[PDB]
Order: sequence, then structure tokens, then C-alpha cells
Amino acid sequence: NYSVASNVMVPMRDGVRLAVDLYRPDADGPVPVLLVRNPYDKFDVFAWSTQSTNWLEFVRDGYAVVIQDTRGLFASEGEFVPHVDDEADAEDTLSWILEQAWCDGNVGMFGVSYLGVTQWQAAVSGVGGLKAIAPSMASADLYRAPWYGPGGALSVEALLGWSALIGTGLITSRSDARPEDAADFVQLAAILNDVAGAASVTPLAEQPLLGRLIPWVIDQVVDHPDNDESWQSISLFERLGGLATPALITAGWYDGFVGESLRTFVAVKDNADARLVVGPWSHSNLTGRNADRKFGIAATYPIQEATTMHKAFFDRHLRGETDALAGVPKVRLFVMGIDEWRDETDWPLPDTAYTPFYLGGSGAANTSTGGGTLSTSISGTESADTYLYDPADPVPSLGGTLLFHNGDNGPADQRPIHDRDDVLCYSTEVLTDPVEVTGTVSARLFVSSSAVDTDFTAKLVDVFPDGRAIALCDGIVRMRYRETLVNPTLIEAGEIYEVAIDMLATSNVFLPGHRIMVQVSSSNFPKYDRNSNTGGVIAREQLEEMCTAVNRIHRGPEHPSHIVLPIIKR
Repeated sequence: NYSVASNVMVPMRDGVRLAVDLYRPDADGPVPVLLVRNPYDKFDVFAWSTQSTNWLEFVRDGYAVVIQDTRGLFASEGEFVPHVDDEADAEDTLSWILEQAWCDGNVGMFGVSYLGVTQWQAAVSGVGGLKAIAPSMASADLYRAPWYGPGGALSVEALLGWSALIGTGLITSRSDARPEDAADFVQLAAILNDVAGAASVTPLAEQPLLGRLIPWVIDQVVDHPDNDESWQSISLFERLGGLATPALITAGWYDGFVGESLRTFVAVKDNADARLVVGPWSHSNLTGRNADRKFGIAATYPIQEATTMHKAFFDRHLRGETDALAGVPKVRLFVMGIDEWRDETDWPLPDTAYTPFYLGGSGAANTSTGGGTLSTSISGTESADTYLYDPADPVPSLGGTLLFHNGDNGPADQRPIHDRDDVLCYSTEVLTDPVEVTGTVSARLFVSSSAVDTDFTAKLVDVFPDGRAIALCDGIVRMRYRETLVNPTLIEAGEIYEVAIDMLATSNVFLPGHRIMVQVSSSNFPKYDRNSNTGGVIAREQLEEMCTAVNRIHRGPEHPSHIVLPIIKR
């Protein structure tokens, strides 16, 4: 049995008060506590909990749960600005909980996406009583996920989609509607029904509606394309290696945060009890069912297993139950292709063979009917594939880690863009034996451009016997950021550069009958904004002033362009 107290007001160091709801067990004395920090209305528990845990079980088992409205939203006072106040507000909140009669000195946190980022923000506060966190679909580096990426391109659908959704909340939570609320609301829905369209306006930086409702969209995100001091101020990642806080980390192969979720595991696993679970989910689709790819009912987000695992984890770190995680693996992955859950002892997997697959082929690799090949042997002939990238006609995004623009079809069939001249395709022969690829994925390409800046993209694909060409993971490099996200420099036209493309991670067995394929291009819109091929401030350029670029991929013995696949052989 328990009770719930609403809109308990908690004062922050600046005297601003945040609203919390208290779910407290009817018990004898103080209890362990779990805190959730939420910008989507603490009252609206059903909206996010289905992506997390049946956490009332925690309350029934003797934990208190605290759900808080972040600063400036719903019942909390103050002004809302994403991320910038969450370290301090979490630290004051934890301090308050620890002071309460009902808290026994042990606090934990759980939750998904922004409700996971907020846990990293809490963890760096140095509050002893924070004993464990469970960040799901989260990031500790907001540039790298979700707003830009390791390659230096703006995740424009992520930004505009999320901004529209936050805006909708404001209007909808309005105390005394405003005359313009009705039409702002209409207008926000129009963005959400056509995020690609919204992201197509030029200059991108001119956002009359979103810029008004949430100035941060432009002032912070669009106006700071380099990973500069403004981003560094809210990044947690460099502080994670110094922590010793157990973390139960969840990710999804098609989730926008996956690269950064996985990296947090690698950063904390040496110094405390870290756990990892990765399913084949995208941000808006945790069902395991997609338009052209079904993973099986066991791939559905296993909410009761997750609840059980969370309880065990918190029992060990907040209640001191030393053998509570008995029999629980360190790592649990949904391995695609065989479509099975599998235990592992570590991430990256021990015994991963980082294997180059070289680009080759007779004739031109343009289109899926071109001659491009992939091989574990270096190509014997120096050759090159060339295409025109025109910002007015980018390659459309299809699956992958899209968040708001058609974000429910991660393992999308790629055949609709296969006929494009600016999509270079390289495939293995049909496989006679299974090949497992589980780990981080990257490419190293030798490239040149007619332009002083451009982008290069790479996407790993499983080609099925029936023709479906299913997306796995992908990445981009914006060439001015080829060597650093902080201090970009331009390139010289015609010169060949060796660049890396961070393609995040996957786990897939390519079965006999399948092929491994890679697509190479210079755009992936609106997952990433389009490069203008000018060397200029891309978000401030008009479409008319952009340039087309003749881009080229070099391959052969002296330019051994390849993808690096994390090969598991068991």
C-alpha cells in the first residue's frame, strides 16, 4: 500500500520552487527513494512509463518514487531552457530528498531520453546519497546526441520535431489561453506532419514560430554548429570516467541516442557496476514490428523483465542486497538476423575482430545495379566513383535513427532510393555462411570534392534474398569537421582526403542467402541538414546561394577505402 501527494514544492538554491509528486509506501520508517526528472508533466505518467518500467511495483515493494516537473514547466516555477539548469536543479533536489523524514539516505534514478539525460546531469553533482542510476535511451554529450552528431551535421528533424513538441506542451498547458494559441497549435501540428518540409526552409535559421516559442532552438542549437564552449558547458561525458556510480543503461539499435548511450556504458563500466541492455527499437516504436521488417514478439520492449531487472539493480545498490543481481548478465543484446536475445560479458564484445571490407568493383558503383563490391581483400585496380550532390535534391532519409520524421521504421527497406545516381552501392557476394557484425561500426574513405566543404555518408544494409535491403546503421562526416568538431577547417578542391565516418553500432547476423551492402553518398535528409557545399554558415544560407558538388570516392591499392565491421565468430 502507498500514498501519493501532489505538487509538493521544492526550493532550489535560487529560491525558485520545482513541483514534485511523492509516491510513498505505507511503511514503518524511512525508505530508499527513486527520482525521475521530467519536462513532459509529472502527472502524465502513462506517456513515458510504457517505454520504461512498471514502476508502481517499486512503490509496492517499499521504494518511494519522486516525479518532478523540470524548471519552468507545468507546476514548476521559473523559466524553461533545455539542459542548462538540470545539473544544479538535480543537485538541490537530491539534497532535499535526503533531508526528508521518509528517505533512508539511498537515492536512485530511472527514466528515458530527456528523463535519462537528467540522470547523467544528476550523477556528476557529487551527492553521496545518489547510489545508482538507470538512464534509458540517453546521452551524456548533447552535441553528439541528439542535436548534432559525431560527424558534425545538425540533426535537423530531431531539433524541429522536439521543439514543436515542447512548444505544443506550453500552449496546451497554458493558464488562460492566449488569442494566438489556437493558430500556433495548428502550425506546430503542420511541422510535425511534415518535418522534412519544415527542415527545407532556407535560411534554416529563420524559424518564426519555433524561434518565438523557444528561442534556444536558434540561440543555442542552430547558431552553434561547432562543438564549442556552449556545448561543452552542458556536456557530462568527460566527467563520467571519474565517477563510481552504478548505471543500468538501455539503448535501441534504431534509437537516436544509441551511439551516445553505448559510449556511456564504456565510460563507466570500469569503476562501478554497469549494465547494458540493447533492443532493436527506434524512439517512437518499441513494438519490434516495422513496415518491412518484423523482429518477433520477443523483441517487443519487455517491460516486465525490465521492471524486474531494475528492481534487482536498485535492491543491490540502494538496499545493499549483495546477491540481488545473481544470474543477471552484464550485457544483454537483441541480435538481429537470428533475432534473438543473447547474454554477453562486455560491450564491446570480447574477441571482436575489427575487419576491413574494401570498396571495389568493375565499372561505376553508382546505383544498386552498378558494379560495386565489398571484399576482405584490398582492391587491385585504382578506380573512382563520381556523382553530383545537389542540395536542392538530397538523398531522403529512410529508417535508421530518425526521431520524429518517419521515426517508426528503423529497419527500412532502401530500395526506394537505390536508383539514384548519387547513391553508390557496394555489396558482398551472396553469403554461404553466416557473418555476425556486433559492435561499433565505422568507415574510412578516400574522398575528393569540387567544393571547399561537403558531406560524405555511409550506411550498412542487410540485403535479403527477396530483395529487401534493410538499413542497419549509418553515419555522416561534414568535411570541415573531418579532424575535429571544435576547430573546423576547409578542404581544397580536387585533393584526396582520408576521412572517418562514425556509423554508430549494430548487432546483426547476415544469414546465408543475404549480402552485406554499404551505401555511400553526400546527404541523408532530414536526419541531417544538407551541406551547402560553400564553406559558409550553412544554416544562414539561402538555397539559391548554395552550390552543387562533384564528389568522388577513390578505391584501390593506394586508396583502400573500406568499412570496418566488428566481426564475431563463435
